[PDB]
Amino acid sequence: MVPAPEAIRQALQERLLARLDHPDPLYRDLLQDYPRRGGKMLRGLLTVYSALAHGAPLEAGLEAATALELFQNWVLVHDDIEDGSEERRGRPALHRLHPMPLALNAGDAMHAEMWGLLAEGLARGLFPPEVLLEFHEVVRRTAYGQHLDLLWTLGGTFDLRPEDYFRMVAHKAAYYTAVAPLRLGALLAGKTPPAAYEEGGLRLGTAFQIVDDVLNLEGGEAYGKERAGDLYEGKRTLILLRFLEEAPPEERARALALLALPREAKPEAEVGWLLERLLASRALAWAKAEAKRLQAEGLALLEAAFQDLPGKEALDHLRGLLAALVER
Amino acid sequence: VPAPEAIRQALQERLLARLDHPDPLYRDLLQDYPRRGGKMLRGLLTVYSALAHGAPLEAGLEAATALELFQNWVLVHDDIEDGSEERRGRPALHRLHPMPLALNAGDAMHAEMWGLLAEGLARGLFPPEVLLEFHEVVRRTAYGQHLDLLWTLGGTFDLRPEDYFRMVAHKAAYYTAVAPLRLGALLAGKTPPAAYEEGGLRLGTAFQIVDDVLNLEGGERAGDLYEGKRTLILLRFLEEAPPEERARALALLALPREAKPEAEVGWLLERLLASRALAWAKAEAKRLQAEGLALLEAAFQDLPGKEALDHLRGLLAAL
Repeated sequence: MVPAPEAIRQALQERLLARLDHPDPLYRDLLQDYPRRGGKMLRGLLTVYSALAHGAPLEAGLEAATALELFQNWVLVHDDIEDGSEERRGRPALHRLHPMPLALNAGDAMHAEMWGLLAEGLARGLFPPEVLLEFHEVVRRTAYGQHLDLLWTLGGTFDLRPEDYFRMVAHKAAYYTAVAPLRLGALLAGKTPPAAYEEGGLRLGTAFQIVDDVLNLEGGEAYGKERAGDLYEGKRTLILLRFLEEAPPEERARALALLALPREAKPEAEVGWLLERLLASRALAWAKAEAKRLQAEGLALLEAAFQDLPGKEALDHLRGLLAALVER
Repeated sequence: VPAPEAIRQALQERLLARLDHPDPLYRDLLQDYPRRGGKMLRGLLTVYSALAHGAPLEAGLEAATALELFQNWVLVHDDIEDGSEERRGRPALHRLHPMPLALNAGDAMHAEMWGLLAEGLARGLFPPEVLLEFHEVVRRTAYGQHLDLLWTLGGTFDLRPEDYFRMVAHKAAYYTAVAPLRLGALLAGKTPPAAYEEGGLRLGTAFQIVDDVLNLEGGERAGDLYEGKRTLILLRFLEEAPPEERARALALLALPREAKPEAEVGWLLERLLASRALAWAKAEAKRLQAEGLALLEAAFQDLPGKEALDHLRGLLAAL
């Protein structure tokens, strides 16, 4: 049968760490630090079951998933430096445990290892050339999305149009999170992915991001950056956009004035005030409902295409994990 | 065989095209360092190496473009990492732009290097072995940079020659002198001999030592001193200097560039330019250069592209 999710998670973790092993203890420490913080590895699991559902070999699925999880990890090391995040999954960010230059460089080394794994998997016949082209698209789109995200925070004014936000998140997070796993599965099987994988996947991946943003404001276990990190960092989120659209004039102005200040200049009392307002706002409830609406739209767009997947047991798992993008 | 000028032109055009983008601001950010120009010596070495080995010119040009893309994103990140204020007369990318945007630009540039390689492989222009070599290029360079940053950022100066050699072999010698040779063979579907790494690392290292010797002798006066660069000369000096003189040098080196007297630096410069360490360093560079060339002779004499080999030998002799 198909492996259970925990067995896949354990395998991906072992493989990820093995790709980042190094004889220099400090260097190995740097490379493996973020992977060692653990996590559900949802993107990796989606990739493995997507591969199996399309009829591609388990080994090919595991290696492609290992590459995507390596991507997730180096992207977070650099994002934490770029975003000014202090924490990552319960521990200080890498550039707060070590000199920032060493963390920046470690991220580059990890990125190189992702491509090394891809070149090796291709040489062995597990990856068609198209898989490497897909990973190029993954890094290219993600980097451009991060560029748009950073530029928004640093601008003289703030574009609040939903369309601008959705374009950014589609590149920054939605594509690699939900579209790539689907496309990779088809590519590994020598199948041209249907256009619906990107259309439906972007909806699912955007819903995923909205949920991450909700979780960042709430007081649950901090799986990502520090709680309220989006407020300290001036990150655009759908919750913030909806709040600004509905808030009393005084509150809207106060939130926008806070947004214009760099992290260190944001008054602590004002960050606390905004966090309280957002958690109690109709905007938060609206964002949660919006994530579910987008999830539904994505499922609608993928249902017909999923009829063509031969690995039915794997497909059951894939549908379950796609649901987990929003329900967790 | 194309003239160096024609090759430099082609690489520059290909480099900018690989970094063009529909978003003008993003395009400008990615193309910035490339548009600052340069001799593109590593790219030239790669193209002539490809031709010397009998590889198709197009394969040599694309691989060299990838190596020059590597050089550019590495400089972007290096500048952030070491705090360099300027690059070729203008503010560094992370000075001109917010550092986060420059950091990300470097990642995007690195992504395009692999995109170029992946597309070349898909078209049948590159064998997978070429991508494995680029993986080695980034892997070694990053580890070398890790060592150099570790020492520099934390004020460590008591390093042995062995430490210097290990760091420079990884940080610079490999991608500068070894990769162009191995890539040439790989692009032609040939197995690179072990001499390419052994001889290439010696040449690439000799290259660095001579440059450091130049900054001290010829010509600001001795810029590597105000920066406290861990050169073989400075490390050898410290390895042998008497307690009092060693203490004085380290005291000066402990101070940031912006806070060290011209007189105190001039003092160190005087002792270095006339030290046995400087003489030893020069001899080491000459030894390594001669050994490196000798190791490569047999393989070179058997290469099919004689005209290209002429150019290759010439570039390696200069450096």
